[PDB]
Amino acid sequence: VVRKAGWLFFKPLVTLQKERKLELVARRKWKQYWVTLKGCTLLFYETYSAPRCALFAEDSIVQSVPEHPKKEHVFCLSNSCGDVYLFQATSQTDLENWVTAIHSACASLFAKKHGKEDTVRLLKSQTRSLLQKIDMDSKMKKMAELQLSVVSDPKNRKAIENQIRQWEQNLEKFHMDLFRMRCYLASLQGGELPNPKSLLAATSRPSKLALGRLGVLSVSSFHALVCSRDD
Repeated sequence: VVRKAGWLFFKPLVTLQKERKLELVARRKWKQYWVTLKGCTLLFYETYSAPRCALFAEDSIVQSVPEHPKKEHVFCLSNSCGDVYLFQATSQTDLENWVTAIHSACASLFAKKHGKEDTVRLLKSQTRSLLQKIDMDSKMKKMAELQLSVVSDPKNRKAIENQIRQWEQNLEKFHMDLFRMRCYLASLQGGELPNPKSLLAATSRPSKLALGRLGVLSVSSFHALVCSRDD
């Protein structure tokens, strides 16, 4: 099934190079493409019948990029693979349709892959589930903390800190999925897209620096950084 199709400009921004090492990618240049969202895959064409290259976007996160320096109508996509790409729509409204279609397709595929029919219920579930799961590990971390900050025995001192660092990550994963869920939800119920600043607000100081050698701190990169940890 095809939901959208039109002219866009491409330029992959970040790829997960060998050994889970996100790379700023070979600084290529913007180049048009007749793109078509069929199901949950983005097929690219060079002329208005052979796909120059395809792109799967299951469980992806599309985010506008108006702060962009040079061009406008920029929008960045990040798939569940630590990858990041950039696009340019005809108009602000085109972008909004593009975003909405991409998200819609993921929200459908996701609801389907979860053997569920009503998506808005499934999505709405996730959020409430994820919030709970976040509150859970949120307390777990706060356990070891107001505990290891007691056992001054450099012996296990570090040993514990490896669980703190662990949960801190489980929490970043959780906030990410939660952010995505809300993105899908809005791209269906037509509400405004979840505030990104709110997600970045949960970036582990480590992950922050981590996403330092990858341009600047953005939701899209954070997403990449989280997928990179997935098996």
